[PDB]
Amino acid sequence: PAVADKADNAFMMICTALVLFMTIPGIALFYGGLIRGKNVLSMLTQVTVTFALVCILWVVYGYSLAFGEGNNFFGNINWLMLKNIELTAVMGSIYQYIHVAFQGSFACITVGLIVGALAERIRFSAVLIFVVVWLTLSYIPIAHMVWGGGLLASHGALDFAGGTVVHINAAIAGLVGAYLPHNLPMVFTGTAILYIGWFGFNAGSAGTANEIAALAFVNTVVATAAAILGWIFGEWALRGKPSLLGACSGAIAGLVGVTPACGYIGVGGALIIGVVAGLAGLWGVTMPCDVFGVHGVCGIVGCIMTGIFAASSLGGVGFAEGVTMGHQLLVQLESIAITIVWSGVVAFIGYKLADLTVGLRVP
Amino acid sequence: PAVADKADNAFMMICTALVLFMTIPGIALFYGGLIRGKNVLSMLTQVTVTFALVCILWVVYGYSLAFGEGNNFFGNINWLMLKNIELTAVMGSIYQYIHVAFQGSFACITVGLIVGALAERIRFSAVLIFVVVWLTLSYIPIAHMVWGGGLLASHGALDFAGGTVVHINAAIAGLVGAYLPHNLPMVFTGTAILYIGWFGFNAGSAGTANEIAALAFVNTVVATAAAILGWIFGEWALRGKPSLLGACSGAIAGLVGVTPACGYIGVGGALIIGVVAGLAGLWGVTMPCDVFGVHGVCGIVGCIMTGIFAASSLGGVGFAEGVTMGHQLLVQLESIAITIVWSGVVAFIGYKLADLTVGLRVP
Amino acid sequence: PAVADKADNAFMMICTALVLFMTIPGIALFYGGLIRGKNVLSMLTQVTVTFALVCILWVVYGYSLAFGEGNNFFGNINWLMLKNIELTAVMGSIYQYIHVAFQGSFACITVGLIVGALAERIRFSAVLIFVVVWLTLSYIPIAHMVWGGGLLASHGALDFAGGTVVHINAAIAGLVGAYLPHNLPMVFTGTAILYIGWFGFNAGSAGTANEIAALAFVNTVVATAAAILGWIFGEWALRGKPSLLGACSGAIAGLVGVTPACGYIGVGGALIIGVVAGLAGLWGVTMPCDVFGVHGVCGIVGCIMTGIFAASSLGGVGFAEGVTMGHQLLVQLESIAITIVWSGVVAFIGYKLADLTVGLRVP
Repeated sequence: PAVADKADNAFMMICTALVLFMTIPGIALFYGGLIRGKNVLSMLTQVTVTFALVCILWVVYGYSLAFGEGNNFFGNINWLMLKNIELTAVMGSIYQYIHVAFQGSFACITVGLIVGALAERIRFSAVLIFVVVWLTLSYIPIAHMVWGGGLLASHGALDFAGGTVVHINAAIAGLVGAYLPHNLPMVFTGTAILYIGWFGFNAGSAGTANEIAALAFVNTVVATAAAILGWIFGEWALRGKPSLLGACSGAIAGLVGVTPACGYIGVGGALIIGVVAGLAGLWGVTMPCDVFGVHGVCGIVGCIMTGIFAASSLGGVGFAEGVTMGHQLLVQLESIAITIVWSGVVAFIGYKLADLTVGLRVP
Repeated sequence: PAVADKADNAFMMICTALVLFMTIPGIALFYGGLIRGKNVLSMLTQVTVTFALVCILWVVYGYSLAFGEGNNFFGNINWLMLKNIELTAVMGSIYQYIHVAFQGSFACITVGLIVGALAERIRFSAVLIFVVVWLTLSYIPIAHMVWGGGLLASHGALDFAGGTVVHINAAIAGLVGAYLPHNLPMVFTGTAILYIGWFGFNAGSAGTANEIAALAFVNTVVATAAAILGWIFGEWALRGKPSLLGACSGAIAGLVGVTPACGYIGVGGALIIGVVAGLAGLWGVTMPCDVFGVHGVCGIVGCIMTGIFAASSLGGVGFAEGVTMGHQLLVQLESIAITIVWSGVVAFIGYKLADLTVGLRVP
Repeated sequence: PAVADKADNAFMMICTALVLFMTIPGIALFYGGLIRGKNVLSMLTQVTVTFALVCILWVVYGYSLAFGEGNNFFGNINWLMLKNIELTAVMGSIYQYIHVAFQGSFACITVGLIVGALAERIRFSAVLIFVVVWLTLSYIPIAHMVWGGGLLASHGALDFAGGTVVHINAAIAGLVGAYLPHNLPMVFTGTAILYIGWFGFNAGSAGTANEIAALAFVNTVVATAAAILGWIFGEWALRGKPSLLGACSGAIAGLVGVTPACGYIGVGGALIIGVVAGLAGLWGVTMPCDVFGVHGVCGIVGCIMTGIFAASSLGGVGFAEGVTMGHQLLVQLESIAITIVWSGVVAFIGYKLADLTVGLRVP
């Protein structure tokens, strides 16, 4: 019977704290510097309260429905309040309780991304309703499909740290909501906290302190740097000079782009993905809700590029046996399409339920 | 002879840095946003200088007096400047030097809690005198009694991370002192740093990256979330709406409440303790010194509830052999009573000595 | 063949993230609170973009030239884009990829120290040119000479975490540049982030979570505290009262001073080095570019004192076999002299090349 490795337990608990740091206070500060001053306090309150709500829903039934064994779309209700999970139960090479906390931290940042941007325009009670509906019917099934042995995983979709589950998923929810900077030092500080926490997000996705965690770590450093330079170069070419917001946006573009690819590509691949993501991000915003443009565009770019750069010939770890680059690409595209439609439909349902119960627009 | 486990060494060094982060700059920013603007610089200076003083006193004689073998109340002077502690000496499953640093970080946050709140009203030299007296005669003996094999531990008191040693101890010292918000984004940032650092505080209290550290980690996430919701719900019911300060206070209430219980209870217990702590905290402040109301009330609530929720039947790790819930409860109450009187008496002595030497009230 | 230790892999990846945290956002916030308000945005942009540039240069050829085998001054070009480094290659007791990231993080903070201070006065394109020249011809060779088996290491120079490679190297580059506070809460926050990240910087320099990492950790706590008190005492004696900037400067003085010594001295040595560094730092500034006075003076003081306190008789780990204190002192002095001249010459070349190509002074 599988035994827990204390080095992996230590690494994973610290990586979980780093991911939690991305929301509290990372994302809150990022949006806090971007949105109007008069709306900052309310947004910080909404991010904090919804963060709490996600943590509770996760332990009550979220983890069980996302990671329990069930079908292609949902898990089960056998792990309600973590019932039936022995304290010494092992998942991979770490205690399952750590896996519960790590996975929960990803649900939290995904929700923080959406709430932080929409807090300005949405009624408090309406956001709570939306979070409950969307976490339960979008985040949970998509996590199950991708990381819980569901539909996408069973077709061999590659998404190391959440290009689909986190980025595209949140970007679409934010964009559906949108359809329905007073402090740049604060934006920079939030970006910096997101970047440092992202090492736990990306490297921790290996589930162990091995060579894949090391690869994801280095690729995170490289893609982020390449994206900062790509964005800044585009900014200098199009606007005549770099800007602080541009530099921070480029960092996020690279972080998002490398998210699905970090544990599968070589450093050359990380550099290319970083540059392309930084430029795509800049193109995206050119064509606080702009954040959904960066997470959306860059998440799609990253997910597609994972299907290319995972190739051995391109310095990647290699595709699964019997899988051509062409096949992996189709699988990546299908995963992206499914995430977009699934998240969009659920988000629409969430916003509509809130609007029909308490009303959407801030009173 | 006991050998050090490198995974535990790594986990404990990182947890120590996280606890140090709680003081520098966590607590300083929390108070920095709460106190009057004109007093911020002075308070930050006092927190930094007293933090330095604690670090030095700890290494010179503090660690030895708190953790050396002695009697029910004090250790000894055999580890002055860490003399006689071999570099390769092991304490538990980690090098003793790491145990020295981890334990020292708890002394630092306890003192930061007191200094941050009272800096506005106390003379610089008077706070230095108070810190010396109170750390030496209150923090050290209480740490020894609870975690150094002293009186309370010998009676089987349960206090995983310091409901008594840190929270009640500091709350009473602060309240004795009191008897004798200009920047809410800053308060939120300090709260967030305290929360992230608290994973090192709570999970690191296991002394190893095992299933107890994992349990404490998950319970920290759960109790904090439950407290945020409990406080916010009470706020909505009593005031008509949540507030950012309420959300941050609820987070601290849950963190404090779960501190003594985190490594002994089940997640159901963590949820209940979190909700009760959040509500008790709100009731407490209703009836910057208010922080002592939260740490005091919530520390007491947490310490008492540990004596209930540690029970196997309630999902806890179970009480010691031959100990009924009733017995544990009496032991918890006795530990609380002793901490309150001990800290109160020493604090009074400390403030009086400062007042008789240099004068208390800021000149 | 050497195998990777997962505990060391975990510790080193987390220490690397902590070092990265020192630059992003540590150093940026430290300078951000010190420099004029009108120059803050530009400085934050320059620190971020140059951080990205360093990350990319490091992976493309930097790591290979600094850590590959070559001669007394430079490595080689056999590790371009990390080519020829197997994903599972081990360096010491960790995967080589982690060693690449850890080493890269030191290059980043060294450059951040220089850019943050000079951003106010230098043209954007001129700083990029300077960084390329100076990282390539000063940071890389000095790192190779000290930590890559080059000239200084081959003569037994002691420099645990970079008194020469980082501190003196950057201080001289900054001073050559100089020759050619609006937000103290922000300065305090940057200092706090630098301090917490410094545990990864100092303890991670052991390359493993062993007793030397524990020693460096404790010495970091002690020297920092002793320096804060030494500076503050001098400030009280010379100016009549402590100040927040003084307390933060004292912390940095102790951190810099203990950098070369942390893994070689006893806690008594750390206390003495801390006090002397805090006082030397205060004397230095008395006689944002003042930061180069602290890193320069304190780096020299630390490097010299390592040659004294590494002695067994003084509680240190002991000098190499057959090396007297007198010999080690000469070696420390020679290493300091070489670092100063090497960095100064290259910096002058860098600034001149930029001035001849795009012009130095901000347009």
